[PDB]
Amino acid sequence: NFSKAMSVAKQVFNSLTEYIQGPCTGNQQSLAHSRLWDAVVGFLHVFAHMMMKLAQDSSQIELLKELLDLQKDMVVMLLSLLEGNVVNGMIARQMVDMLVESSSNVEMILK
Repeated sequence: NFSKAMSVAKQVFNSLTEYIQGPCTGNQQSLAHSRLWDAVVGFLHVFAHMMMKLAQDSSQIELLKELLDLQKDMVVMLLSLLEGNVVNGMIARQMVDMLVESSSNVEMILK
């Protein structure tokens, strides 16, 4: 079910991670001017509620472990967009808006 879907989702993030690693100015600017931010917000929203639900069931722990490493693949992609970051950078500022919009889900993630 979600096990095969999350496996594909990791590779989508890993490919996105690979494009910007070894800082490429063009690719970072292209991804900044893209619908990736809303795609992250939806994934963050899914990450928030599903972690709470999956933690209750002891037989569904294996799904949570696969879910957890998927979130690790996302944050690496976000940490790669900050390569070559400058003060008040466009890519940095656009990420701040994305965190603000999904601030409700992040609080549960930290919790």
